[PDB]
Amino acid sequence: GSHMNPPPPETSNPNKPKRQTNQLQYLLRVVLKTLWKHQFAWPFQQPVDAVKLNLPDYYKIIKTPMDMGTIKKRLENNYYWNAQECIQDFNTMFTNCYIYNKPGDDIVLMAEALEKLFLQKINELPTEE
Ligand SMILES: OCCn1cc(Br)cn1
Repeated sequence: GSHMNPPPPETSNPNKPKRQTNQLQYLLRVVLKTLWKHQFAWPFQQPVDAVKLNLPDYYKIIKTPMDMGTIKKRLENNYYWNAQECIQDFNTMFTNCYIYNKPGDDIVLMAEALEKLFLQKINELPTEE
């Protein structure tokens, strides 16, 4: 894409130790599956393209970007060592939205709907075997 967008977050690195856990399997098969297909998912399914959206200040304000497209790749490509890393990526994505946008903007209402579902699913994250 454009040189004026930053490179996306890392999704592949052979030097980083990887593991499959039952919790990470739940994050892919239950949590991401649930949020990905939601009516309000589409703004979150890829990195924010600040050029196409005409938001030249976006990456001046958001220095820790994350999106569900990146999380999906991280889960599908077994990038994580634990569930906490992935949960943190979801929380970063929601906080980016809340920091950049005004309360009650449509995108914030959309994030809030996804977050409510996320919270319900994380409350049922299974005990690690
Ligand atoms: O200011 C950073 C580069 N940039 C320009 C537009 Br439009 C979007 N990103």
